[PDB]
Amino acid sequence: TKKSAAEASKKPRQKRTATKAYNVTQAFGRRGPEQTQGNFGDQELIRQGTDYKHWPQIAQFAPSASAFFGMSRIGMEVTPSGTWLTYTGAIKLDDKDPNFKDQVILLNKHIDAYKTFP
Amino acid sequence: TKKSAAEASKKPRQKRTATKAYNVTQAFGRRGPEQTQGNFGDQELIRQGTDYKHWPQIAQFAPSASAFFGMSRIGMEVTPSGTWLTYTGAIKLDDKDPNFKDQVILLNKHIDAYKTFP
Repeated sequence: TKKSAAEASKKPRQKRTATKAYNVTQAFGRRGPEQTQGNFGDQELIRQGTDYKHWPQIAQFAPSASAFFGMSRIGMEVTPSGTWLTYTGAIKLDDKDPNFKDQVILLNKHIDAYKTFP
Repeated sequence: TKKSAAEASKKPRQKRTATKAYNVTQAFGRRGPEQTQGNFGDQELIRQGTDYKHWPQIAQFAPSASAFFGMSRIGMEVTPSGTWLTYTGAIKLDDKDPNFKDQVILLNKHIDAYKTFP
């Protein structure tokens, strides 16, 4: 029953789950500055994906499918590469959560982390 | 065991699941043009949420938590309303899926649908 990395890659990109065996770079591409690239994750999170120590503390901010379509600004664009469903939005952190300060520190660690990789 | 609408509202906004009993407007606010508002869903999808006939065909495009953090451009902004985790990205439709044409029609039905509500 244990899935191979190849089996994990069969999922459409938006449904993939990164792990140590099939990591963020492998599932989602290198981190970088371009619009088409993801910018989130330090070297530890990139190499570990959902096996990362603080994954549950990151995932608490990810939207359910209902919320993704409920909260976001959704669009459609046709380009040479194909037809794309575009999305933007924002998620409010709970500054009454006693973990607020740690959540900010955690998110900041990963945002644009690639800029200081050795 | 059946959850009340009040119980559904206890979830953080990004984790809510809209249904007929706790619908898109109730969970996620009115549709509209502002940056802070969602723009997706016709009257049927708004009133039904995940009970909508074509929900599975919409949800196939929503990201897993790993993909949401892997694919998107993530940021943090502090405003008067609080601290926000910002996100943008795009999801490619599979133009080899025999359902492609129907997926485009479906998404277009819901994008900015509020503009033609009676």
